[PDB]
Amino acid sequence: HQFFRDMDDEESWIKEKKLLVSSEDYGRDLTGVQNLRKKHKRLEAELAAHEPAIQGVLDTGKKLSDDNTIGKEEIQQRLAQFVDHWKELKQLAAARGQ
Repeated sequence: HQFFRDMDDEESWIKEKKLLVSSEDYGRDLTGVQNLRKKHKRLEAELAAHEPAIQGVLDTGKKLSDDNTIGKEEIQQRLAQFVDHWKELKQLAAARGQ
Protein backbone atom coordinates (compact mmCIF):
# COMPACT_ATOMS: atom_id res chain seq x y z
CA HIS A 1 0.00 0.00 0.00
CA GLN A 2 2.82 2.37 0.90
CA PHE A 3 4.68 1.83 -2.37
CA PHE A 4 1.41 2.45 -4.21
CA ARG A 5 0.89 5.70 -2.30
CA ASP A 6 4.46 6.83 -3.04
CA MET A 7 3.95 5.98 -6.72
CA ASP A 8 0.75 8.03 -6.75
CA ASP A 9 2.45 11.02 -5.13
CA GLU A 10 5.22 10.53 -7.69
CA GLU A 11 2.90 10.52 -10.70
CA SER A 12 1.50 13.66 -9.09
CA TRP A 13 4.99 15.23 -9.06
CA ILE A 14 5.22 14.46 -12.78
CA LYS A 15 2.05 16.47 -13.42
CA GLU A 16 3.34 19.24 -11.16
CA LYS A 17 6.63 19.13 -13.04
CA LYS A 18 4.96 19.58 -16.43
CA LEU A 19 2.96 22.43 -14.90
CA LEU A 20 6.16 24.26 -13.94
CA VAL A 21 7.36 24.08 -17.54
CA SER A 22 4.04 25.63 -18.55
CA SER A 23 4.46 28.39 -15.96
CA GLU A 24 8.01 29.48 -16.85
CA ASP A 25 6.94 30.71 -20.31
CA TYR A 26 4.59 33.68 -19.91
CA GLY A 27 6.64 36.87 -19.91
CA ARG A 28 5.98 39.14 -22.89
CA ASP A 29 6.31 37.70 -26.42
CA LEU A 30 9.52 39.69 -26.98
CA THR A 31 11.17 37.57 -24.27
CA GLY A 32 9.00 34.49 -24.77
CA VAL A 33 11.48 33.37 -27.42
CA GLN A 34 14.44 33.59 -25.04
CA ASN A 35 12.15 32.06 -22.41
CA LEU A 36 11.61 28.92 -24.48
CA ARG A 37 15.35 28.56 -25.10
CA LYS A 38 16.08 29.10 -21.39
CA LYS A 39 13.35 26.62 -20.48
CA HIS A 40 14.90 23.94 -22.69
CA LYS A 41 18.27 24.27 -20.95
CA ARG A 42 16.58 23.94 -17.56
CA LEU A 43 14.56 21.03 -18.95
CA GLU A 44 17.67 19.01 -19.79
CA ALA A 45 19.09 19.53 -16.30
CA GLU A 46 15.69 18.73 -14.82
CA LEU A 47 15.37 15.50 -16.81
CA ALA A 48 18.70 14.38 -15.37
CA ALA A 49 17.13 14.38 -11.90
CA HIS A 50 13.74 13.11 -13.13
CA GLU A 51 15.33 9.98 -14.61
CA PRO A 52 16.70 8.53 -11.32
CA ALA A 53 13.53 9.61 -9.52
CA ILE A 54 11.14 7.70 -11.78
CA GLN A 55 13.53 4.76 -12.11
CA GLY A 56 13.73 4.52 -8.33
CA VAL A 57 10.05 3.61 -8.14
CA LEU A 58 10.43 1.21 -11.07
CA ASP A 59 13.20 -0.67 -9.27
CA THR A 60 11.14 -0.81 -6.08
CA GLY A 61 8.22 -2.27 -8.02
CA LYS A 62 10.48 -4.98 -9.44
CA LYS A 63 11.31 -5.89 -5.84
CA LEU A 64 7.63 -6.03 -4.85
CA SER A 65 7.22 -8.56 -7.66
CA ASP A 66 9.86 -10.91 -6.27
CA ASP A 67 8.33 -10.34 -2.81
CA ASN A 68 4.70 -10.86 -3.90
CA THR A 69 3.95 -10.65 -7.65
CA ILE A 70 0.31 -11.67 -7.15
CA GLY A 71 -1.16 -8.20 -6.86
CA LYS A 72 1.75 -5.88 -7.60
CA GLU A 73 1.12 -6.77 -11.27
CA GLU A 74 -1.82 -4.34 -11.16
CA ILE A 75 0.41 -1.56 -9.86
CA GLN A 76 2.83 -2.20 -12.73
CA GLN A 77 0.01 -1.36 -15.15
CA ARG A 78 -0.59 1.93 -13.31
CA LEU A 79 3.15 2.61 -13.27
CA ALA A 80 3.06 1.99 -17.03
CA GLN A 81 1.26 5.34 -17.23
CA PHE A 82 4.13 7.02 -15.38
CA VAL A 83 6.65 5.83 -17.96
CA ASP A 84 4.32 6.81 -20.80
CA HIS A 85 4.00 10.31 -19.36
CA TRP A 86 7.75 10.70 -19.03
CA LYS A 87 8.15 9.34 -22.55
CA GLU A 88 5.97 12.14 -23.94
CA LEU A 89 7.86 14.69 -21.87
CA LYS A 90 11.16 13.44 -23.29
CA GLN A 91 9.86 13.63 -26.86
CA LEU A 92 8.66 17.20 -26.27
CA ALA A 93 12.01 18.23 -24.80
CA ALA A 94 13.84 16.72 -27.77
CA ALA A 95 11.65 18.61 -30.23
CA ARG A 96 12.23 21.87 -28.35
CA GLY A 97 15.99 21.36 -28.50
CA GLN A 98 15.89 20.78 -32.25
